[PDB]
Amino acid sequence: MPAYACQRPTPLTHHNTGLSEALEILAEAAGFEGSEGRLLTFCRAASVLKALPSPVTTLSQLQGLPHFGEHSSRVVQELLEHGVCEEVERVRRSERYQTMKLFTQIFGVGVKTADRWYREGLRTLDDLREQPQKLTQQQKAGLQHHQDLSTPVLRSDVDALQQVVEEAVGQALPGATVTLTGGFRRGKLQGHDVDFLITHPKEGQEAGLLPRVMCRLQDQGLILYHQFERSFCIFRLPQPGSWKAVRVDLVVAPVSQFPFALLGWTGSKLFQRELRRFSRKEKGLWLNSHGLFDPEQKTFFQAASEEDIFRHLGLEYLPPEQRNA
DNA sequence: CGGCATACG
DNA sequence: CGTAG
DNA sequence: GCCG
Ligand SMILES: Nc1nc2c(ncn2[C@H]2C[C@H](O)[C@@H](COP(=O)(O)OP(=O)(O)OP(=O)(O)O)O2)c(=O)[nH]1
Ligand SMILES: [Mn+2]
Ligand SMILES: [Mn+2]
Ligand SMILES: [Mn+2]
Ligand SMILES: [Mn+2]
Ligand SMILES: [Mn+2]
Ligand SMILES: [Mn+2]
Ligand SMILES: [Mn+2]
Ligand code: NA
Repeated sequence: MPAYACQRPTPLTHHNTGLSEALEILAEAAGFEGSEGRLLTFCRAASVLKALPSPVTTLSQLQGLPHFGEHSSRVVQELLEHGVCEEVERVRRSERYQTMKLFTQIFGVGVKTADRWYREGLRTLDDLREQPQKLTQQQKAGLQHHQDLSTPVLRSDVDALQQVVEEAVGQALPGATVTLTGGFRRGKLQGHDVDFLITHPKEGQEAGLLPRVMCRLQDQGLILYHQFERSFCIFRLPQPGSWKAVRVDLVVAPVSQFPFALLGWTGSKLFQRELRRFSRKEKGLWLNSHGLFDPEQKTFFQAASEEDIFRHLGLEYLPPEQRNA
């Protein structure tokens, strides 16, 4: 088992779901306390289990697996022996964890804001609604739409949103294309938003595109909230005899950068952090969603495909459905 | 021990 | 500060 | 919390 998640296939469904979910609770709790190092180890340990070919049934099977030390091994041991890990259950039921999860789920609220509200004594969404003056416009939108934004986005929703984004993109710039990214590109059947990447085959023609797309979507009455090359939107999506709010992210890249943007925006988040970590620490190359830079020669790699990028980095190619780290 | 992704709004 | 994978 |  290789140490970086970008070195191994990780499918969306696997054979250690319960174990991975438990470790991810501890990772999330570490993030709420600002312990990014511990968050990463617990996330990486969970991801290792997702990549295994069969269920872990005995502690012996963890020996030699990367990212499994005393703490993560004890969590697995308790789940194997008793079906529950006391530390995990204590986190789950804790007021701090439950409130930080609720608050950070709000669009416009991060860990730092959630923590400050927690320390002020705030605990519920109605607590926040009862002091609306200390909210940003983004937070007000996130709070107004929070219930709809809690409802899973389904594949049927994705198909409908793609067609309306394409219509607006087509009037904004004939020939521009729309690619589904994020978790749906990795094969998820549900999600909490929809991610799209927009480009044009003629380098430079994409300049100024996103404002034109947004204006057109807004004139069609489809935009409940928006704030350039990245737009974090709330879209009005039709439903039987009504509609629901859906988070949509729209991103534009020039065609020269499209493979890097497609790779970055297809995720998973952990996969991309691991891929960038591998690039820098193992290969001496700096990777982002615009390109791949050699800081010794002072040059950018050209890529025409995701396959090119994996080759540049000396990694076997993984299709999106195997990037579910 | 230091490091832990790397951006844009 | 928020957001993104 | 774990790795190198
Ligand atoms: N309002 C609300 N937001 C939720 C709820 N559950 C999760 N979220 C939000 C918090 C996270 O920012 C986000 C996670 O969404 P997904 O699991 O679809 O993944 P995400 O789109 O971040 O990445 P992905 O595109 O799959 O790589 O959803 C919920 O019950 N209510
Ligand atoms: Mn410990
Ligand atoms: Mn025991
Ligand atoms: Mn997404
Ligand atoms: Mn998104
Ligand atoms: Mn850019
Ligand atoms: Mn996300
Ligand atoms: Mn520590
Ligand atoms: Na949030």
